[PDB]
Parts: sequence; structure tokens; C-alpha cells
Amino acid sequence: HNVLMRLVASAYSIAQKAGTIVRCVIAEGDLGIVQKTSATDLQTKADRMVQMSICSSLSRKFPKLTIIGEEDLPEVDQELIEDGQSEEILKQPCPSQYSAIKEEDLVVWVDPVDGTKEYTEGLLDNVTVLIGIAYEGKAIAGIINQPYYNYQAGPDAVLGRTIWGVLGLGAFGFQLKEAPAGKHIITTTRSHSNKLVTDCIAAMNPDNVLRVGGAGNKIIQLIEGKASAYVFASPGCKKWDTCAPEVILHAVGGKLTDIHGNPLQYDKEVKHMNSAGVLAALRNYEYYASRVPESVKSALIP
Ligand SMILES: Nc1ncnc2c1ncn2[C@@H]1O[C@H](COP(=O)(O)O)[C@@H](O)[C@H]1O
Ligand SMILES: [Mg+2]
Ligand SMILES: [Mg+2]
Ligand SMILES: [Mg+2]
Repeated sequence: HNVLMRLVASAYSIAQKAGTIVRCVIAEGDLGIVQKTSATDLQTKADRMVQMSICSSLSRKFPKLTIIGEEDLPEVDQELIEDGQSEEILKQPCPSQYSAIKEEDLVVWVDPVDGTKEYTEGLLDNVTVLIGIAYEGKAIAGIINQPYYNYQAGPDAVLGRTIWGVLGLGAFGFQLKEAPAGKHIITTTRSHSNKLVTDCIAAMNPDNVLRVGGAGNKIIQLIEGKASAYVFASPGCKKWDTCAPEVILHAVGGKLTDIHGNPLQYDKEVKHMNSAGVLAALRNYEYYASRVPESVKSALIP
């Protein structure tokens, strides 16, 4: 039945459609901003439309999946449906460990727009679209679309890119690069900081600290060598924030956990909140893990 690879190949095309929606909303000018729990907790027309497109498109082709999306939404336009699939991905053999997966056992975690606050600020390259695929509680495949990749290159440039990966195959669509030798460059939240977040970072002996939006964007920073660790000692992000990004990072030898070192779980019944934060690195994960203060750990219950 070739379920996993069929799913990944469709999710790739579905994520590309999502990128067209993200760009279309900016181009038409009205972001339809709704405030949820605070002025830094926003929902736009892009979040709502992309979620409708992704969920309807996946459910049309793979009705047995469990699909969980960030937005709590109440008839979808056929114009939002994506029926395509990547023929190239479909040509790749499924890793043998996943070859007998049944569709009803997959759980898909969707963040239709990740970095929404930064989207509304015009920090457009912070934005990603995240489609994460989990089996037996583990994140095993992921798609990350970055709709404004290349947007500063001029009117003749192609906009956007799609990064995808499967554990046992690899991760693709970017150039893997380690961060500069001899430096600790720690990346973290721009808009959702607090004292605990900054105290945990201080304990790492950073040479530089980057404050940017997006969980997907920060994993891209890790795999492209713009940062050496992603440290977020706080509640606030959810399973859809970490599912697809941890796959991409794990596929190239990195590691993402909570602040204690616990792996995150992705079964259908798990709580959405990542209540003990996020710690991630491409290389030297054990260094950063070793520097988390005990006081930070006692404050953050998984
Ligand atoms: N305190 C929070 N309230 C709502 N969303 C949050 C919070 N903290 C983190 N997030 C979300 O988690 C993801 C990563 O956070 P950030 O690094 O701030 O962009 C984004 O989708 C944020 O909107
Ligand atoms: Mg949100
Ligand atoms: Mg989102
Ligand atoms: Mg998010």
C-alpha cells in the first residue's frame, strides 16, 4: 500500500500549495488578524485558509489518518484543494522499518503558519508551514515549506522552498552546514521571552544570542549553521511546532528534546503543550543539555 511514501509525496505538494496561499494573503493586503490569548498570540487569514487547504487535501486522499491542526476552526472551496503529489518522492523506496504502516495508525500534526506574529510584522522569511507525520508516538517524516525563502533577491527570483525528510532516508532541500567552530550561537524566541528563557540561555555561555520567530525557522537555522543551539526554557509551543522540525533535525544527526532531555511524544492522545520547553542542536547537544540549571528544570514540569 506504500502508505508513508504516498503520504509524504502528497504532503510535499500540499505544502507547496500552502506557500501559494501564504503569499497570496500578503499580496492581497488584508491579513484578517484575530487576537487569541494576547497581542502576541495571533491568527490571520493565512492560518485559517492554509489549515482548511491542508486538512481537506490530506483527508480527501487519506481519510483514515488522524490529523491535528493548531487552529480551532468551525465547507472548503475546491480552489483550496491540492490533488498533486511529488512523482520524485514516490520513486524512493520506503525505509524497511516503515514499510508495513497502516494509514489509520498515522498521526499528522499541522502548523498551517508558524511564526504568525512575525508574519504580521513583515519578517516574512521567519514563516514556515509544518506538516509532521508520527507513528507509534515518534515523529518519522516531515515537510517544512518556507514561503518567503529567497524573497530579498529581486523580482525575477523564484520564491519559496520545500524541505522534507523521512527517518531512514534523510532530509532534503537545503545545504547542511555546521555552525562556526569555536562559538556558541544560541537561538530563541523573539516574541515569547521571559526571565526563565533568558536565564537558561545565560547558563550556556553564549557568544551570541539570536531572537527570531518560528520553531521551523529555528530548526532551519540549526541545519544551515546559523545557530549552534535552540533553547526555549518555557511552555508555549505545542506538538505541531516540533513534529516536522524534529524530523528534519534528527535526519541529519541532531537532537530535539524538552529542557530535561525527554523526547517529545506524538500519539493521538498526548497533550498539545510542550510544557517543559524545547532544547535542540545539530551538534554538541550534550554540551547544551549539561548546562541547563537545576533551578530551570524544577520550574518546568513535563
Ligand atoms: N507563550 C506563547 N503563547 C502562544 N504561542 C507561543 C508561546 N510561546 C511560543 N509559542 C508558539 O510556539 C512557536 C515558537 O515560538 P517562537 O520561537 O516565539 O516563534 C510559535 O508558533 C509561537 O507562536
Ligand atoms: Mg499560535
Ligand atoms: Mg501556527
Ligand atoms: Mg507554531
